[PDB]
Amino acid sequence: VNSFSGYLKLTDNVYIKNADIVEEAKKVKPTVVVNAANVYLKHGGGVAGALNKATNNAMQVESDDYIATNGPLKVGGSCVLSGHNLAKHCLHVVGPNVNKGEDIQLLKSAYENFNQHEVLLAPLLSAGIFGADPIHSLRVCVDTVRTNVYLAVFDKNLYDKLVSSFL
Ligand SMILES: Fc1ccc2c(c1)[nH]c1ncnc(N3CCO[C@@H](c4nnn[nH]4)C3)c12
Repeated sequence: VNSFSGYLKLTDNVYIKNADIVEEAKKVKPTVVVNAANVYLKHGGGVAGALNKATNNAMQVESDDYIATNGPLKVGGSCVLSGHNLAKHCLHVVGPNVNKGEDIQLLKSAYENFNQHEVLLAPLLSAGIFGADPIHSLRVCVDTVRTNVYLAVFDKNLYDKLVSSFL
């Protein structure tokens, strides 16, 4: 038993809800919140900008120190950093950005990072300003992640289409 509330159960291990990940994170304090990161951990907009703003820019300060030491992530890769006031940990995961021409096949590799964590609150990778089809992203998530994933979908209209077209 865990503290996630109001989710619709899609499969044995995937759950979905219409929620603002920032507000869901502040209420659950999950062990892991996933950020839709870029390779530079520049958290300017989308989910990343919203998560970082919620931390009062502490996420960005920590991220800049990480990059200065380690260099950029790989597309499809991840790193674990602090969850600040939102979660124990933040798993920064880089899905391919279609608006940069990155291969969408890397979306499966991105979701594989979730399997290193027993339970996660997460957005749909490569959705939103990353330009991929959120329905494809949900399909890859379901077919790749084996651990327990609670997906937060900000847009109510999108969620309803996601739930309604799910196979
Ligand atoms: F201010 C915001 C902006 C975006 C989100 C937010 C608060 N909260 C969210 N909770 C879940 N999913 C989200 N998004 C929505 C747009 O499409 C995807 C994306 N994520 N990053 N770029 N695009 C996923 C958001």
